[PDB]
Amino acid sequence: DSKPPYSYAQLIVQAITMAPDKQLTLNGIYTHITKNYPYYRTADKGWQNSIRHNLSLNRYFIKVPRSQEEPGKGSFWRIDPASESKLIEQAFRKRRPR
Amino acid sequence: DSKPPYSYAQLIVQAITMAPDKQLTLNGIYTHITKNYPYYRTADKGWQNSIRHNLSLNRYFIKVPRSQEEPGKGSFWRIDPASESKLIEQAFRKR
DNA sequence: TGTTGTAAACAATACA
DNA sequence: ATGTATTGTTTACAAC
Ligand SMILES: [Mg+2]
Ligand SMILES: [Mg+2]
Repeated sequence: DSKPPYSYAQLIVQAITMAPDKQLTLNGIYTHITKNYPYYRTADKGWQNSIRHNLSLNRYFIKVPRSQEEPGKGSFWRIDPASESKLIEQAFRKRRPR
Repeated sequence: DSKPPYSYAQLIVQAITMAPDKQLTLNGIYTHITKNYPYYRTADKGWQNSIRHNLSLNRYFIKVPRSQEEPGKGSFWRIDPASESKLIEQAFRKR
């Protein structure tokens, strides 16, 4: 299993919208990607740093506080509705080999 | 009065190097910092979590198992031998 | 030029 | 109160 032809943001977007209510925890994001693209092993922290970096930089990823009744670590991440259609449209557009 | 121009790793190097056996317990590290740099008050625990985090993170600081000089307050912390000299020279390099 | 990949510095927060 | 792991923000620079 090799490195998929997608950017980290595209992968985040793939994972986020593939979730029941379209929102995930950082953890959830790592799980989705590692499950559907084994290349990214949960033991390599490299790409994970990359995921976090993309969540913060890219302005279209919004953080959602955990309900007070379910106090876990880290919040929920979801696509900004404003650009959801844009991001989702190209989330699966494979890119030319890097 | 004002936040010193040093990282937490630097303050720690400062504090340990300053102790006699050249080693300190977290508590000792805290007290050294707020005594020399009043800005850090034992009231704001923000920087204190930082100190504990920096101790665990940095492969620069080694944890020494404590015997019984205190059956109620953690281990001792001293600087990595191979890098001690480098750190000492950098401990006060304002950044 | 504008975008994406990596690495890392540096904290905040959760929690064992 | 001690100590460690995760989660998040932000820079700097390389690769595309
Ligand atoms: Mg964001
Ligand atoms: Mg350590």
